[PDB]
Amino acid sequence: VSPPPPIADEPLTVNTGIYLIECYSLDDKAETFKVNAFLSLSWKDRRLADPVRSGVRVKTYEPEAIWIPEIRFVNVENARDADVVDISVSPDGTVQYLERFSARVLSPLDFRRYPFDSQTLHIYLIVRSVDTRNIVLAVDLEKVGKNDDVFLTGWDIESFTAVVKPANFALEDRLESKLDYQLRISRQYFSYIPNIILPMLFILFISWTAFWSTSYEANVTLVVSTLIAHIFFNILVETNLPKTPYMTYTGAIIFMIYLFYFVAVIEVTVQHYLKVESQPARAASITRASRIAFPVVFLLANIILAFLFF
Amino acid sequence: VSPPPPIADEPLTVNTGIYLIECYSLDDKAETFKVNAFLSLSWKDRRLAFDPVRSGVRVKTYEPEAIWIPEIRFVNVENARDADVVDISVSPDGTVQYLERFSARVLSPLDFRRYPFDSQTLHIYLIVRSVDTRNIVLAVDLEKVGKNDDVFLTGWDIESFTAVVKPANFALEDRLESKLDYQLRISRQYFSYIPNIILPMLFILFISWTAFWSTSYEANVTLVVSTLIAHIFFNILVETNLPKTPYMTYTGAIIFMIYLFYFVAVIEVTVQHYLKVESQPARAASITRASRIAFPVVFLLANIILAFLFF
Amino acid sequence: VSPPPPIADEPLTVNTGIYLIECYSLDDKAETFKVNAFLSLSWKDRRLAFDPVRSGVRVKTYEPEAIWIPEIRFVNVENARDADVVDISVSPDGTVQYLERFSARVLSPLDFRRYPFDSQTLHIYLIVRSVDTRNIVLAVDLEKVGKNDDVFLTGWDIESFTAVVKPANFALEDRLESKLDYQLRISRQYFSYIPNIILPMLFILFISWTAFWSTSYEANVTLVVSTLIAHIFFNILVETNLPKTPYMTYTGAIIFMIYLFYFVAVIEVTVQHYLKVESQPARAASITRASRIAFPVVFLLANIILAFLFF
Amino acid sequence: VSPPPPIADEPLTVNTGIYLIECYSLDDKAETFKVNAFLSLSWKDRRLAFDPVRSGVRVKTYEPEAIWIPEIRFVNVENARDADVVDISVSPDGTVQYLERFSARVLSPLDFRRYPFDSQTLHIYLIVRSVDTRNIVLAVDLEKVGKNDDVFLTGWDIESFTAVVKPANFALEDRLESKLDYQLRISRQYFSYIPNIILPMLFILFISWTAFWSTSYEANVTLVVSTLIAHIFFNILVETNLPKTPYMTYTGAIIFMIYLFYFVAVIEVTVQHYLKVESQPARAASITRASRIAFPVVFLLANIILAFLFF
Amino acid sequence: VSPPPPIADEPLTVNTGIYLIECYSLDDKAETFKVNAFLSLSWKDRRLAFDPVRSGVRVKTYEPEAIWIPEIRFVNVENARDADVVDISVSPDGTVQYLERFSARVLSPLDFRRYPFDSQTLHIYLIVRSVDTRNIVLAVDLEKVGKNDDVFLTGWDIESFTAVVKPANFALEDRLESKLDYQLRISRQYFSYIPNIILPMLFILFISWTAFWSTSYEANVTLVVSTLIAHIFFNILVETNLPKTPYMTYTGAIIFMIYLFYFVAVIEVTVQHYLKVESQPARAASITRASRIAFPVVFLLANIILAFLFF
Ligand SMILES: [Cl-]
Ligand SMILES: [Cl-]
Ligand SMILES: [Cl-]
Ligand SMILES: [Cl-]
Ligand SMILES: [Cl-]
Ligand SMILES: [Cs+]
Ligand SMILES: [Cs+]
Ligand SMILES: [Cs+]
Ligand SMILES: [Cs+]
Ligand SMILES: [Cs+]
Ligand SMILES: [Cs+]
Ligand SMILES: [Cs+]
Ligand SMILES: [Cs+]
Ligand SMILES: [Cs+]
Ligand SMILES: [Cs+]
Ligand SMILES: [Cs+]
Ligand SMILES: [Cs+]
Ligand SMILES: [Cs+]
Ligand SMILES: [Cs+]
Ligand SMILES: [Cs+]
Ligand SMILES: [Cs+]
Ligand SMILES: [Cs+]
Ligand SMILES: [Cs+]
Ligand SMILES: [Cs+]
Ligand SMILES: [Cs+]
Ligand SMILES: [Cs+]
Ligand SMILES: [Cs+]
Ligand SMILES: [Cs+]
Ligand SMILES: [Cs+]
Ligand SMILES: [Cs+]
Ligand SMILES: [Cs+]
Ligand SMILES: [Cs+]
Repeated sequence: VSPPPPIADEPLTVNTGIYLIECYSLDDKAETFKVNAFLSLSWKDRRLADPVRSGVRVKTYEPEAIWIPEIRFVNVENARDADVVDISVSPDGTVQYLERFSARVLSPLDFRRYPFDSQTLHIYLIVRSVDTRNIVLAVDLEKVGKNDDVFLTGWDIESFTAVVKPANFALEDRLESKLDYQLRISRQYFSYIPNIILPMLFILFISWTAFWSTSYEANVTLVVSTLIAHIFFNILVETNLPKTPYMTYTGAIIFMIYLFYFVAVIEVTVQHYLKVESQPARAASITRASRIAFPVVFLLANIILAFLFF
Repeated sequence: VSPPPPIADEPLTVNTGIYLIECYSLDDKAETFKVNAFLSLSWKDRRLAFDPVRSGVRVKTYEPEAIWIPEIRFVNVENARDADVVDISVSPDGTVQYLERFSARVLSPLDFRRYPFDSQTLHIYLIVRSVDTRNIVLAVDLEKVGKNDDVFLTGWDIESFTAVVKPANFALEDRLESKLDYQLRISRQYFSYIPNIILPMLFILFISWTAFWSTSYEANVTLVVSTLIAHIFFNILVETNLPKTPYMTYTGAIIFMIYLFYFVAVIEVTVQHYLKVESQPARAASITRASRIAFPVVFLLANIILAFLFF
Repeated sequence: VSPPPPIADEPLTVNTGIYLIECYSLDDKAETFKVNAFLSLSWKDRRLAFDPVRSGVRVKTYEPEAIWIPEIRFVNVENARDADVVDISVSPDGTVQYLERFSARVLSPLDFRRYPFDSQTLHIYLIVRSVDTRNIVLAVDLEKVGKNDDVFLTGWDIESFTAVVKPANFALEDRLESKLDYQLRISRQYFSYIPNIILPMLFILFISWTAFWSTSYEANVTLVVSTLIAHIFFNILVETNLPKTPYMTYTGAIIFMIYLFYFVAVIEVTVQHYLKVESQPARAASITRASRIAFPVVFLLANIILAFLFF
Repeated sequence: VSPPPPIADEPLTVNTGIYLIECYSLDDKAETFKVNAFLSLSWKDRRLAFDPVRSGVRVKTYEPEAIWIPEIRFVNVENARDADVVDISVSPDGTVQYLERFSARVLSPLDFRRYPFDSQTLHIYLIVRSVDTRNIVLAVDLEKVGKNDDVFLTGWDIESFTAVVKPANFALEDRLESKLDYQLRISRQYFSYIPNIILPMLFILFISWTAFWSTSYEANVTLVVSTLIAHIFFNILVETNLPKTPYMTYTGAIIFMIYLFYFVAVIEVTVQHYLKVESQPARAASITRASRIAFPVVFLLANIILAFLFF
Repeated sequence: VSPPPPIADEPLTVNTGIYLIECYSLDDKAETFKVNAFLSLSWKDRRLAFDPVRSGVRVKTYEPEAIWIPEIRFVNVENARDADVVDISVSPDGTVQYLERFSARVLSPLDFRRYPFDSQTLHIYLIVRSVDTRNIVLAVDLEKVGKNDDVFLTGWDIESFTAVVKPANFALEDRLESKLDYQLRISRQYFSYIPNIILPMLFILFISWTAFWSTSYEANVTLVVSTLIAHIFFNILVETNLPKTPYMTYTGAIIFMIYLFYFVAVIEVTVQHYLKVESQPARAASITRASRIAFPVVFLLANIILAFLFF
């Protein structure tokens, strides 16, 4: 088989569509997601073109019987697992191809606002031109969509749209036609509140009870113990995320909280030192100031951080 | 090969059945389960009809390639099913009986609201897309729906395996699609959660309450802080066995509430020490004595409220 | 190809054998094990009879596609076996001798009641479904059932590999099925559990009992709470190596019971401090002295009771 | 099919090119990375030559099976590459232009000496074996070597993708082999190691040094021992992200050295308490005051020495 | 195709060779390693002989399907090898030279007795099953046994790759089997275990011994209990990198013994406090002073005894 010949000099237009059946396994660390979808293709092959004499409105072909464009995905781990569903030819020779495929897609994620982040996942469709003729891709919006039951655990699916204009470019001395299918998602931040955020705030506030205690030994226990629990939360959080060349919102708060523990240790030390030196009136002034300063600076620093990130 | 032609304008009815051989790997975090089953298909193909007398046979056995077979797929699968055709049998009137053994990884959402005292309805959705030649509709042959008695899903009790007899017929890309819903009802075996997570978590909490019979601030700080850290370990342990949910689970609610009890116990321990240092131990004693009753009482009532909201 | 025809009315007997080459990956949590073995099959197909004089050869070698081969499957597998045909030898009378080497991941439930001092009977179920033309039945050729001497299952001792000679013949989806049960008896190597989990867990418990020779409440709180936390770590460690069971395991029972000992030790430490503060140390001393004997004695008797209930 | 015959006695030159589409999964522990790329091949096959005029075609397309194609392999791969032929074009003189898209898991050793401030040269080795008919040699077509601008390797910066133009020709199993070295230069994005591991580890160390402004032995023991345990947690965390090396890494050196600082701080805390108990606090005060300067000073100088030895 | 016929009554000798290209993924817990290698085979097939002067061709290249090839398998593999035929060459006398490149996951038991100062002999067992026509025997062509210089197994030193030249010929299921043993000798790179596990574990133990220069019971309890917990973390860390063994490993022995030292140190700290409370500090002082010498001395001698028993 060979490509359909051009009537004039026009490129062959392959109309495309992707209909999402299943979305699963959005892996934050790997920056991948798995997809199960319908891929629809349409092009004119005049060699395949009478409905009156044939009495048949449509002809069904097997993939091997006809010429089919070599369509690939750019951002996949391995080539897609595809099963042809149907091939239908209209009297004028317009071919309608439908396959169901599954693929693991590589799509970078922006963790800057984590866990209050949104992402635009991409599925890039591509075709390489043949020596005989140039192949160009188009979007049939009537064949772009997603099943209502499509659920991505821990995310809300906003939209699935295609950028209608392909990116046509040369690659290894041939033309290449690339389409961008976009899946907009937003993270379900709910669970982060009772599981990570609030527990982390509770332990921090517990360290601040040391500002109402003169017992150095109890203070050391309060600040050091809670710091260790903060380290456990820091480790827990970093296990759910990849290493980023930037600060994430959570990372910033987690990092800042270390400074609060560090300054609380200095305060607890200074307080004890003065007490030992028979200067408790002064220690009392530092401790009383700390009772206001620590929560106030904590609130303002968080307002500043939320402002820089959102 | 082409589909059986319609005598009038009727849709072709494909009778289906699923017989479960194996159920394994119910992954809570992934919301998947693996299945090994028999898939049975039956439809009328008049072009295959024969006379028993003339042929000298009452049944005809074909190879899948020799005859037309409907393109049946599963909606909620990761990848297409691994299937091996077992038998194809044709009766004199052209009634085809197809049997395949398949294995598949199924995506089926789980409701964790009552975890670990939860029940689930797992779904296996069978689907067929119509052809230009004709419309294909699915039906359930109840005589061919079932499960082996030895089918066990580790950590779960299997209640029933039934099919919703009426298919969901709908248009998808200007073609009729016919969808059947096979339902596997399961209930979680909550037993092990009691000695492994629930009771240990209650023991450490009750141990933090011994601080209400102690005037030693340093010992109290050690009791409340140490047990809080152990509670954090249980919280982490629990969340590793579960996916992130946009709602509160029953266990999650109790785990979260217990933090409030630790937080208030720290305030009490602090207030008690502060008053002692201020030479007002009589007040401190009143707060501590009240706490001995208040903490277990509020804990019990809060748990009755939570169990009520969840069950 | 179609099945061999019956001389009279008898079912077709397919003689089977499994020879284990490798055993690996016994996964306790998954209740699976991987197997690499020879599967031997033998049946008479008179349509393959030949004259050694005419054909030159005394035994014919065939390709699987060239002749009729029974559709033999495993019941308790995750996916269909990975099989490679080693030989298909046909003798003059038409007796087929089929040999394949296969690898498969087998689902076989495990009884954890006596863990880590448990023994198991793993099963490999061979099955054949009957056809319309004729009924197929399985048999065991004991001469072709065995295992390589080098077969080792990491962390287990292999006792025996035998087959239940009588197949289980039954109806399934309006056809006959013939099922054979191959049994691999194994016993767990409990050795490593002693220095890694059991003894460390006993040492920390005995360390908490040193609080019965101390009047220091703050040190006692540190002794009992610290060791309890270490016990939680061991509890977590143990539960990671096991699936969730609707019953108590031997280890689980001991681990759970040890929490009660920590809980009562905290009460004792609290009661002792309370009396000391109330200026009644003579009483506190009587409780502490009694605890020095009571704790180890009750621990020993409770363990004798548990070992008795479990073994 | 057989190799193109030599006009004289020359070896057959196969021109190669690799164009990277995707780079992912650089696994430090495994010392592997996954690659998705275009592999281009070019050679002259006189037997396929044609006249453009009498043919009416300027180029001729063939299926891989129709013509002779060199058996090109990768040396440093886990399994053979997953390849799909994209195009095979033949020009009038019989110059074949082959293009495939492949994916492979590549084994490439990493030097962790300067971790996490390290750079690496990943290798993709292309190989061809000679035939008895003729010697097959590889060449680099620089015009066909490159990478997509969107190529991102999570946690790394990609510097360059170049090929060593001169192949390494050598004998292997009595046939000559022609090997090309494609090099991907990368540098680690060390950013995240600063707020996640480096700074937290420094904070806990500095917190242990507050024991030099405390006379309370019990508080000092708590400060030094608690922070040491947190340092152990960071040590464990770091070693989980790395393979076992027969050398010291930069991070490993700092982590190891910090243990010595904790060990000496414990000795100081012990010596201080011992003297205090012996009624010699003046002395203990001299040791403690010296320690306040000595510990940070020795820490700074030791780090300058280490950075010097490693960079 | 059928096997080459015997000139007299001789078995067919298949000469073998394995050339290692890649060694990776030595998994201690699984007792497996992955291999990528060349497998070379050579046998005489007279039915393929040709005249060198008449033919003009010195060697004839065949496709695997065109000629008879012996069914060579690996005994100790998880699944069948992934193999790609590289070349098939026939010399005038009919000597066949076969070459394939394969990849396989090999099961090979490991002896952990001296871990992490252990050495291993990994095995790759090559096997052939005889045919009815004739017996097939394996031989080693030492000229075709080897390994690439760049072959690196992360965390190990590769010593040698040799083959036991004499095959193990035996009957299995009424046919002869010919087995060859290819041995890869490796020694563990113990370096990293010193700064990561050994030294940190010794530091915490020595820190527990500072309690012998302290009269503070509460500080002593904190020193001994805290370091014991850190020792538990190292015990857990070590056991995660190892499978469960029915014997003691060298590291396991030291780790286990260190628990006894912690246990006795707790007894000493308890006895010391008890005597102090009983107003007998002169005695407590004698026990504490003795402990300062006894603990390090008994530790050193016990380690000399253990090293002696293990090495
Ligand atoms: Cl693709
Ligand atoms: Cl499917
Ligand atoms: Cl099977
Ligand atoms: Cl390759
Ligand atoms: Cl093999
Ligand atoms: Cs085609
Ligand atoms: Cs594929
Ligand atoms: Cs496919
Ligand atoms: Cs829809
Ligand atoms: Cs068909
Ligand atoms: Cs499949
Ligand atoms: Cs299949
Ligand atoms: Cs039924
Ligand atoms: Cs049943
Ligand atoms: Cs239609
Ligand atoms: Cs303490
Ligand atoms: Cs067959
Ligand atoms: Cs299979
Ligand atoms: Cs196979
Ligand atoms: Cs036997
Ligand atoms: Cs045997
Ligand atoms: Cs070819
Ligand atoms: Cs491949
Ligand atoms: Cs392929
Ligand atoms: Cs380039
Ligand atoms: Cs580019
Ligand atoms: Cs040669
Ligand atoms: Cs062959
Ligand atoms: Cs294979
Ligand atoms: Cs292969
Ligand atoms: Cs030789
Ligand atoms: Cs070599």
